[PDB]
Amino acid sequence: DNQCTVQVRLELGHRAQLRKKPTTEGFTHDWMVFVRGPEQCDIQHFVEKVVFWLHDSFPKPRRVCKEPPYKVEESGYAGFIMPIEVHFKNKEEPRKVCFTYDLFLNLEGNPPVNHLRCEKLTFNNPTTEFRYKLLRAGGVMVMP
Ligand SMILES: C[C@H]1CCCN1Cc1nc2ccc(NC(=O)c3ccc4c(cnn4C4CC4)c3)cc2[nH]1
Repeated sequence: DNQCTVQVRLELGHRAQLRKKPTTEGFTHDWMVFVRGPEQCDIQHFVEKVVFWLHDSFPKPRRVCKEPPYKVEESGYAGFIMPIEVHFKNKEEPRKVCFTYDLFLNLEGNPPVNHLRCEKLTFNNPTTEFRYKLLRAGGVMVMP
């Protein structure tokens, strides 16, 4: 009778391409990973920050974006599994969500990578304050 759910959508994705020639350091690939909303949505209303956990080999592997764009642009030798934490402007649980992102590169001779992973987040009975943020972001209220 006082229940609701608010669904919001996140898009995680990455692009990778084999450099025409490797960098001095022998980096073979450029890549970019991101978190975004669908078009006409503003996820910054409910996202405090996004944390991208790069392979321990990278300088400052804990890459924090506190405002859009939520992305990391890098060059590298190899794909890896990237924890991505999306922190919410929520005073209560859940305070964040963690994704395990498959940052895979294109093997020599394959076209560039351009992947998207769509994530629907369902908040059950958010606080008044957090519900407001989710809706401002373009979130959809479902009643029972
Ligand atoms: C454009 C600039 C901005 C700041 C730094 N950046 C250049 C840059 N510095 C870098 C420093 C390190 C790396 N490391 C990798 O690309 C990498 C290394 C080892 C990996 C994997 C996957 N698995 N494994 C282990 C062996 C099994 C990936 C890439 C770097 N790119």
